[PDB]
Amino acid sequence: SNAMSEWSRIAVEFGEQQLNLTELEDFARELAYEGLDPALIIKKLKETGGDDWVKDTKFIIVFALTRGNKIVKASGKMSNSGSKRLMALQEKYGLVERAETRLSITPVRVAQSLPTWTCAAAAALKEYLPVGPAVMNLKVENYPPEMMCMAFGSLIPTAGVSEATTKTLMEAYSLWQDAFTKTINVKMRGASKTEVYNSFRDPLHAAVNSVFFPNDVRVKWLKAKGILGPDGVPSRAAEVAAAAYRNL
Amino acid sequence: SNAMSEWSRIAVEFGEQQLNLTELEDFARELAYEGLDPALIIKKLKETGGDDWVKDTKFIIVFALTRGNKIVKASGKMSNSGSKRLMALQEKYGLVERAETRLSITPVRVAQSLPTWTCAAAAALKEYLPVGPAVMNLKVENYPPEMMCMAFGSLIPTAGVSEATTKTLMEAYSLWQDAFTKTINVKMRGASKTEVYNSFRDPLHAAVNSVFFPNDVRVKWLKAKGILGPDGVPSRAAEVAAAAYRNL
Amino acid sequence: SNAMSEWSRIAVEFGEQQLNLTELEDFARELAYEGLDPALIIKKLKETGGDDWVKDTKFIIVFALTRGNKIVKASGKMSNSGSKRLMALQEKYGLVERAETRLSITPVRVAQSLPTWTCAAAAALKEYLPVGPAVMNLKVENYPPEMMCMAFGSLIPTAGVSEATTKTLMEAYSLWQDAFTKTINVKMRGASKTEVYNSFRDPLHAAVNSVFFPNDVRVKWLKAKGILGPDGVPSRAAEVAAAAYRNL
Amino acid sequence: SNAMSEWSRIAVEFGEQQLNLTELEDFARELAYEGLDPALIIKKLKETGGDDWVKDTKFIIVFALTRGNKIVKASGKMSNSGSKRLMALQEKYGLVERAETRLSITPVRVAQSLPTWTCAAAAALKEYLPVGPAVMNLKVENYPPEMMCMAFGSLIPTAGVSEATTKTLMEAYSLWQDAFTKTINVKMRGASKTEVYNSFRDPLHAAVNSVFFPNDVRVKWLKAKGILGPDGVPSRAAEVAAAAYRNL
Amino acid sequence: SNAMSEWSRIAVEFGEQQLNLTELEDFARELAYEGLDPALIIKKLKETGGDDWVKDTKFIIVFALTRGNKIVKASGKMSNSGSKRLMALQEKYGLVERAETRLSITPVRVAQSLPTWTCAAAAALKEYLPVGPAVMNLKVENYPPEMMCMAFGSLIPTAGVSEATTKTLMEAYSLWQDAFTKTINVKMRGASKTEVYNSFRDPLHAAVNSVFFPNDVRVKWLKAKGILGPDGVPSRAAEVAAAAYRNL
Amino acid sequence: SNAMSEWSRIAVEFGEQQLNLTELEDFARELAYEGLDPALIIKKLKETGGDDWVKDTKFIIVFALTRGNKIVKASGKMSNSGSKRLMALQEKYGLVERAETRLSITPVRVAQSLPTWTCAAAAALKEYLPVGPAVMNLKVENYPPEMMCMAFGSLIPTAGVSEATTKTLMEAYSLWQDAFTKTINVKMRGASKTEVYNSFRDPLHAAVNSVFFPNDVRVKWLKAKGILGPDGVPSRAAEVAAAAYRNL
Repeated sequence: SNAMSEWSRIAVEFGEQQLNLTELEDFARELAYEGLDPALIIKKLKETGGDDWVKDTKFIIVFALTRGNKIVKASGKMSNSGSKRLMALQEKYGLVERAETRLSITPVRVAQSLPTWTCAAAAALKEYLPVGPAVMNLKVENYPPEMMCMAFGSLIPTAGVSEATTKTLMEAYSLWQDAFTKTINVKMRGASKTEVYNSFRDPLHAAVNSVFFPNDVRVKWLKAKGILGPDGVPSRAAEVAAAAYRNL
Repeated sequence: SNAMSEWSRIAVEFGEQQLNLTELEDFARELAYEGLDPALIIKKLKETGGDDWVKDTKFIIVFALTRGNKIVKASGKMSNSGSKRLMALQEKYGLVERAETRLSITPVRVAQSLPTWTCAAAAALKEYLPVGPAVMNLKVENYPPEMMCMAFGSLIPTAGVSEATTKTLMEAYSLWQDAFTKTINVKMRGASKTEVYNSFRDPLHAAVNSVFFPNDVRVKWLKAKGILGPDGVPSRAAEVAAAAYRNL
Repeated sequence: SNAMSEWSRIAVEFGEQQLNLTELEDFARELAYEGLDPALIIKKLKETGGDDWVKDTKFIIVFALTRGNKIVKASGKMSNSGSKRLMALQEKYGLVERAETRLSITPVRVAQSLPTWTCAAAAALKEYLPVGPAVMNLKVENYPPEMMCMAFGSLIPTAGVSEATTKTLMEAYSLWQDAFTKTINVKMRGASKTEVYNSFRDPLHAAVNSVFFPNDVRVKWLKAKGILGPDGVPSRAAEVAAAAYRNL
Repeated sequence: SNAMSEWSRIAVEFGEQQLNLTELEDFARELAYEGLDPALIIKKLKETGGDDWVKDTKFIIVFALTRGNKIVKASGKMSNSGSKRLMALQEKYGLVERAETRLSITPVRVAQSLPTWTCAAAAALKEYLPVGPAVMNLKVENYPPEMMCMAFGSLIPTAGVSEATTKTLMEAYSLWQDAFTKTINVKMRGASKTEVYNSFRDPLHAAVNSVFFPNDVRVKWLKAKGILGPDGVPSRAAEVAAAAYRNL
Repeated sequence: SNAMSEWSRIAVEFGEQQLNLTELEDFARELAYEGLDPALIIKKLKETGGDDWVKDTKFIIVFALTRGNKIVKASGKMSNSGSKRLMALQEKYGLVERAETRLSITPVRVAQSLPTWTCAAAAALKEYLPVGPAVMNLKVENYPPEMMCMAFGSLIPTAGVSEATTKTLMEAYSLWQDAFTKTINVKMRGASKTEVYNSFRDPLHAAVNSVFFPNDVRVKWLKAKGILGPDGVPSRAAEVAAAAYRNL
Repeated sequence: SNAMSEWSRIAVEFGEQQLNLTELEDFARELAYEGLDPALIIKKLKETGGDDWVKDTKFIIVFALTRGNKIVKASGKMSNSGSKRLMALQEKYGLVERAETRLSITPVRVAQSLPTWTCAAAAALKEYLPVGPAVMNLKVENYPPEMMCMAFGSLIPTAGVSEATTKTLMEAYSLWQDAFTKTINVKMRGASKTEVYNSFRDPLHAAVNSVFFPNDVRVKWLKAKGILGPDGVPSRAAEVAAAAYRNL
């Protein structure tokens, strides 16, 4: 209430405004990290593939699960049948190895757009994953195999479970992400826990906060897989995994 | 009083002059670190924006709070709606990503020019901040959410509170600045506490010493938020935060 | 079961499909790491060499066992007789020093294509190996000399033995691979156990999972060499080696 | 006294000469490190400035005390009034940022040429110094504020005090120099105590050994400031500071 | 005995062949590391030098023993007489500083081609060696001076002594090689024991395995020097040296 | 005595020759490290300088003692009188900053050519030396000031004293050389004791082994300075210094 300049007064009165929380949360969601647009990816696949899109997509996802995004490098070190088919799919769908643009269709983006399929496939193919049971068995007992892939973050619910459940599932999953990031990213070779976490913090939060894949389907699927119990809280293995990550 | 040359005598007599403290403090304030001119920023926004400037500014501040200054990089990884609006605002206001000049309007400069609004918005949007409750909860209990942003330094008062209060508030805030600097600045990756502090010492002191945002408004606002008690000393959470930083 | 968009519904229904495990394992095998095609190598050798191919191949394998892949560098530091013959063989078979392509015939690829011969030859020539009994005797007692070469991975069976046996043999062999990788690869100079393992994980798993060299021949050969006992479990030396690697 | 060659004999007889100590000390003083010529600096200032030189010089010194030598960089981050005046002074006096030549007028050289004024001004402006009471209060209690600047070395006497007093004052001052060197010089980031000392050893000894600023004026000034007691030995704070540096 | 493809069968039958050990050891010797051809060196020296070759060779060997291979660099820092003669010898014999080719005559190659002379000369000139008694006296007592040079490896016998004796002599010698490698090779500056050993493993084994210098002459010479006792086992000093290397 | 080839026999018989020790020591001295030719330096100085050469040389030596070899860099930071005279001397004698050639006259080479004068001058000017009593007083008590310079090595005798005395004097001197090397050579910044020793081992041994400056003059001078006692063994201070270096 002391005398001030007209520019100071503007700053002061600006800050006396009430916050419009609905509007501020809209803005914050529009400006938040987004790693991919799953509806865009699926639309591109289906429109290009027609009646072959489902079978084609499954093959691309197995590649993403087991070899990642590096199409050319990987195709040089794989069976002839696998390489021929992967190269043909790349030409057919315009697959690329890096997400340069919203339009970029990478194998990992395809996997993340269909997360319930991808994570079931990961569990089924757990013996083929670069970071799978062998690695996780050294860290804890009974790491959920559905968590051993880049798509599991999209299946962690925010609605229909407690915030403690959400946090625990994120931590349990971080145990795999931490390991996968370190094995596959050479820039993380000497990084601290906090540094490797920050390399996947934004993509993980974006996957969890996404509205594309409905929370109720996530909860029901996690219950069916036993990752959540019938009461909607994490299984013992999930709690052990989460504890292991917090302790890391 | 021994014989000396005429040049030595000049140096000696120069040093026998009394100091004009009023004049010396004027000089020292004119020459001190200044990071931005808030009146200049607000004038530019209001003159360009007219009756849209307030709503536009709020959106720019949410961006600054949650994504920082990197307009192009961030716009590549966000919703279409957010990116379209941010790009349009950049063209409209001439927003830039680095403070090259007094005239450079960066998103962070906009936030710092309206600090009471920005810090209230930060608390409201604390779950969206890159360095927010999750990080600070690992360090101490109940870190004030209003301190979780680049603008809080401007709200630390020098008049109307004790110097011990000023120092405590600076230390409590440094706990967040230290963390934020380390997460966002890769050059600080292996830096000591003292090195990361020195990266923000001058901007912080300049914010605290600024005459643009009146001290009495700062005190009243900190009391309203509970960061200061009714007696004008820091809350327990502020003291705990400050202790944690001194101990770091 | 809540209302959702048509793109969300597609993702949801995609994930409600049953997995075709036979088809998914086919895909995963086609896309898995493959380091070489042994039938291709042998066909090239035999078609080029005719009735000289066997004797020629044995000489190339001794080179691979004792000097590795670096044809030019090694030929500069060896007897005249050895160098002359190696250079002539290189011209004759189109030998190269790096596996650039499926077609690239490297000395190590030749050795790996004939693994029972190569590993018997390694044991016979153990005093000539760069990483042989002297190195392994410092780590454990009685390291199997047949394991002291790049081809042993192809002789670890997956069928006809328990999975515990397979795992133990892989670990026992890793003790040599770990040492060999460190001595020969300068990029691994400061690498952790996990980092050097990951440098040979994919080639090792590919050798073990290969269908080219029949599992029943592997089991019978390991029994004949005493690496497996008559009951089909690993010898004591193999168990000690495996324990040493786990403990490393 | 054994037979030797005529060249050996010359070397031997050269070394049998008596030393002319007066002449040798003259040579050693002429060849010793010199960082600046204060009479030259003052002459340039006064001849250029005329009746404005005193007020102009005081402003340049406040800049040197608080911002150092980096005229352009600092002027980009300061008030408009400060920047305008500093730039005008640079043009007027030919100020430069690095001492390339005896003629180079840097802000720090100006401060060092008028050391009693500069150190009194430093104490008066101690709350504005980049390395001031906050930093020194963490190291010891009651660090003399007159020592918190680049000019204090010129005020350490060699005549009129004991050599133990001279040494103690140099050590007490080194405590600040050590800290200032580390904060401002990034090349010293990982340097040992001995390495950072050697970065200022020659300039410090040259300041102490300079004949420009008379020893008797130094002693009298240090007594007036309480840095020396009436008996001409260092105050308790000086002894504590010196002990802290020796212990560092 | 299960059905397999014709390419698999070829690999299987290839491995059922008996090994021809005589032939395999011939191949392994032809392909083994060879560092130099001593007969070639001696032939070149004698044919170029005629009746001056012996005296010339002795001078070249003293250079190799005391200064190594760096002819130009060393000649810049030595007496005029030494430099003039060394340069003339270089022109006369085509001496070079690096073994680029079988034909390259380096000073060290000359020394290694005449190893009994070289090692006797090393002992005689032990006070002139860069790595001599001063260095070795810090490691153990009574290090054999004949071992203090690059040629001693050629005098370690494989026939006429036990394999334990051969191994002990190699280890005793490695104590000097380890030290010499570290002092002269700057790339080994931070290398581990194993890394510096691997830098000389192949040259050392090649020297020991060479058939050029007869084993019976080696044994007799080592007995004459007391490095072997009359029973053909290593002296106490050799055992102490070997123990010191194993313990290093 | 077994049958061998004619080239082997030549190598064997070469090694059966008796050593001519007088001739071998001549060769080893001619080929040994030599850092400078003092007679050449003195001849150049005297022939150029005529009757001014003595006074000129003394000035150059004071420069070498206090500032080293860096003529241009040092002249930029010294009194006008000193710089003018040094530059004139450089032109007059063709002084250079690096010993590129036998002919190169560096200030340090001049000092080393007249070592008894230089070391007496060093003691006289000990308060002006970059590495003097202040540094050495931290290491031991009463370090001989005559040892605080680059020329002292030339005054360590090999004849007229015991070898234990020679060794002790070398070690005592190494304590200063070690310190001086570390302060002045930035490449030695993280070097081990052994690495910094090896940087001056050859120059030191060459100075001690030089025949230019007669041993009897050295002994007599060290006795006159008290570095040797009347019995020709090192003073207590020398023994303490030597012990300190061995312990370093």
